[PDB]
Amino acid sequence: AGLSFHVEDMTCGHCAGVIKGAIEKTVPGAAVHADPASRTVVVGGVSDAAHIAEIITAAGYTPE
Repeated sequence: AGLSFHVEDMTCGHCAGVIKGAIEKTVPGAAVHADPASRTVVVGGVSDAAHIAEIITAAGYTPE
């Protein structure tokens, strides 16, 4: 029961590693699970959504 982000234009298998590490590194404890197969990134527990959104955009994978 955390935050969910969905990106259609996200290249799969080349983003999950970046986004997962990027969020987890700055957000300790909270578990980050990125699934490029579903094109969805989920962060459990609690996290600043604004910071995650900057991370996803910074990785260059934003939705239409």
